[PDB]
This record gives sequence, structure tokens and C-alpha cells, in this order.
Amino acid sequence: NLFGEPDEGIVISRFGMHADVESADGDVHRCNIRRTIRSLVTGDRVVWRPGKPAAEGVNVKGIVEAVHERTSVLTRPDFYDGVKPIAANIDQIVIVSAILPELSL
RNA sequence: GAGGGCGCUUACCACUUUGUGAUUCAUGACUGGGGUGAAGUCGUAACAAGGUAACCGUAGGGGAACCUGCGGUUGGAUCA
Ligand SMILES: [Mg+2]
Ligand SMILES: [Mg+2]
Ligand SMILES: [Mg+2]
Repeated sequence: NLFGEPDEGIVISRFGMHADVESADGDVHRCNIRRTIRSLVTGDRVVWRPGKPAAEGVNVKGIVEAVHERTSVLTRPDFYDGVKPIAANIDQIVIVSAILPELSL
């Protein structure tokens, strides 16, 4: 509770109970998520509020309220897990492989 | 003179010093796991004969669930 400014920022990573949200200038600021969010992926622009600092300058987390629309999505299903998106909102993928241990086709 | 006091010395002994032990708390780089986590990734182990029957004990293997070897049990299906 006692949230801050609703703004647009880029989510750095996903950690289940919380997420890392980069602001509009390059500030690593970890936040938790809203209960009604169906999914949150790496690199998804969101609407979020950075809580409120309890100590002056020292805050713990904020919240991520809403999720914008998807440009792309990477949905891959799995046995006994269902269809799960991995990453989203991307224009180019680079398939990276190595000759070790194997190079399959 | 007898005797006493003072003073000195000795025995006992508190505090105090060194050497070196046992025990206890606080601090403590680092490090060993374990628990609590609905949505995170990795796999599909077990529960049906759960798709190589499972499990216990022991040795080895490898991100991991686990696997194989030896022996035991039915807390196993199908049974003749
Ligand atoms: Mg299995
Ligand atoms: Mg089995
Ligand atoms: Mg056996």
C-alpha cells in the first residue's frame, strides 16, 4: 500500500514473488506484482508505482499494477505445465549454438 | 625483679604479578545446511502395471528430480 507515481517502465526480470523494474532513466528498482496479473515476462513495459520510502531515501519495493498490450509473445507449451509465455515484445531472435557438446539440426 | 607495652621477626592469609590450562558470553571475515515462498526457469520422479512395479539398507554415477549394482520385503498389478 501507499504507492507512488503511475508511469511506464521496462521490467528487467521475473522472480515470482517480485520483479526487477527499470525506470525511464536506468534505475534498478525491484517491485512486487498485482494479484490479478495473469502473466509477466522479461522486458515487458508496464504501469507501476514505486511504493513510498519509509526511511527518507531508503525504500524496499514498489508494485506493478497493470500490463500493456503485447507486440509479440513466445508461447511454448509443456507436459503438466500448460502454455507458458517466456519472453515478449521483441522483433528479432538470434539462435545461438555451439559445436560442443553437440550441433544438431 | 615479676609482668606489660612498643618495635622487630615468623606462621596463616585477602588483594595483586608472571608463566600456562579448563570453562562461559559478546563480537566475528568466511562457511555448512535447513525452513518459509500461489503464480520464475529446468525437467516428469512418485500416486494406475503412473507408462523400466514401488520401497528399505548399502557402494558408485551425474545440474537436479533420480539411475544402475548387490540383497531383502509386499506397504505391487496381472495371476494358476
Ligand atoms: Mg515419472
Ligand atoms: Mg515407476
Ligand atoms: Mg528387488
